[PDB]
Amino acid sequence: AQYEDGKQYTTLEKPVAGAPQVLEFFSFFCPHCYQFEEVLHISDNVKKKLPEGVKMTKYHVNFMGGDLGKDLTQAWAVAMALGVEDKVTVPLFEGVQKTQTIRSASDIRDVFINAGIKGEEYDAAWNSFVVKSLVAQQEKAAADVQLRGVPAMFVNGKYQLNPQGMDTSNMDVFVQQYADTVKYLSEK
Repeated sequence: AQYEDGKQYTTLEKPVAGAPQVLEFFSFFCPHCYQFEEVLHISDNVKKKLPEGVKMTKYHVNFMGGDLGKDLTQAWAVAMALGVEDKVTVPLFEGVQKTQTIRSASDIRDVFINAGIKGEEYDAAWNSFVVKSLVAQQEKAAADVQLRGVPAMFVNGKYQLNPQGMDTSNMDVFVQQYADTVKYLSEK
């Protein structure tokens, strides 16, 4: 077959019911995640090829970067609640991995302030029980699929993208293959 279990994707022997249609996991500490976002724009190219009536979800994980990793998961919850994901994703990636100017929760906060979210607004969100449940959701979704590595994408709670089995000579061909795989799995 052109798409084979175990080649462009793997199948969860323990399928997750009620799961989001397209579910991505990342960490701001994760080097391939940095590429996926800034160089490859995976999420965006997947969205462009998906049918529609299909929603895309992206969650942060705790297992990298210890205490700061958990802060970043809460901050991503703040980003989701306020709907400012597209304004903070790149400066969070560069603050953690490029400039190394993110070393504390106050530094994460600065990224939001500089992106124009108001102090008042960020701190209220940060402390809100809407953000608490949102952090819980990120953890539960990761827990549901035994997640030990990122970047990771899961379709319909039963298939997991496997980028290691796609060509990487050409960044653009890699992305189309990844996106076309998501679409194929979507239609499956």
